[PDB]
Amino acid sequence: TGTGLVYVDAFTRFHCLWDASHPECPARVSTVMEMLETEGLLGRCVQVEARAVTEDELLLVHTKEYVELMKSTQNMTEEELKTLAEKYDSVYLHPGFFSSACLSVGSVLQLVDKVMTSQLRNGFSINRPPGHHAQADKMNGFCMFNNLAIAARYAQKRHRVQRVLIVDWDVHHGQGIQYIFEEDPSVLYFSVHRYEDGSFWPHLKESDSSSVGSGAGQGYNINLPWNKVGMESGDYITAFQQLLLPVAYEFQPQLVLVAAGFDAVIGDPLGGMQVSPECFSILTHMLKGVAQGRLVLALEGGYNLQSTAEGVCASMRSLLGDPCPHLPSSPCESALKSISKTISDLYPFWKSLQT
Ligand SMILES: O=C(CCCCCCC(=O)Nc1ccc(I)cc1)NO
Ligand SMILES: [K+]
Ligand SMILES: [K+]
Ligand SMILES: [Zn+2]
Repeated sequence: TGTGLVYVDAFTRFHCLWDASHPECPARVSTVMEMLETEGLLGRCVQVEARAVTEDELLLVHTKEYVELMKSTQNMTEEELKTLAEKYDSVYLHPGFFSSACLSVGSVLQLVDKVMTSQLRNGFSINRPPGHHAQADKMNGFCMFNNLAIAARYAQKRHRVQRVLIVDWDVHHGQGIQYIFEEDPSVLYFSVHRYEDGSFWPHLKESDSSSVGSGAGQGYNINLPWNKVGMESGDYITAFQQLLLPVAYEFQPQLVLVAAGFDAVIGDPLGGMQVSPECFSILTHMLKGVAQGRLVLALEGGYNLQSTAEGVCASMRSLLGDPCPHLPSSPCESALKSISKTISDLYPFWKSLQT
């Protein structure tokens, strides 16, 4: 039918209590919604209710120990929240975090429901907190629960999906998603990210392309690390055309989930990349060719309010069926070196890569 959109004001109901300038702030999602409206895109979407994730849903990924400690966050004093946050890497807490995080997960599951039952063609959750760093028993990197990792397993259980592709074009490596599915050949994880031999957060050798998955998961984890700043649309277009999409068509997923971060867009104060927002119209378009176009995007990172709004808008135009834009740009030496090396590491597992 149409394109679903989930957003709730509860997504604005948590923020960093000890820094008023923390980049992961409520104005991220309200600026996206403002631009979607002024551009006429919001009204062309099917509005979809959010819902709170269930514990059984959360237990698809997270431990009962971690869920309960999380649920306890809504009744801790500030000091007890600040003290638990410091036990994690790059994470703040707030009395409303757990509630908004449950709705952040559920927003994705609502879209998976409507897309998997052909009620909608695709959808986009304008959610925070983000998720792709959250791990089975740990907060990490502004994330409490791993939205897409839960959605992937949820789709497999509730909708009898065999194979899920997760595409993570946020500028950071989604190491949480990697770890959850590291041994799992039914969930193919692809991440393109700033890396710089480990100097860029999260500073993990596991973010390099030599991490291809383990055991039965070998070949089903694909990292494309950038080792020079300033990458552009041509770097991402090349990556998608000759690496991800060949592997995707060969994998034949039944659902595609996008960790839709926009911190690689030019102007982001964190990602140090130069991607134009319209590039994501082209990347989104390519993904619509797989899995009968059953495609759900969920907001991850992106910290320039205007650049992230424009990146969401370009993605949305493609979800809605608008013509592909003209791009004023046209890969660098560092980017091609990265793509060759990732292809080399994944060569033995994918015929579509073999030339
Ligand atoms: O986008 C993301 C999550 C990004 C996590 C990055 C952690 C390091 C960092 O930049 N921390 C920071 C702390 C305070 C201020 I003020 C500005 C920045 N995942 O995709
Ligand atoms: K990524
Ligand atoms: K995997
Ligand atoms: Zn990010």
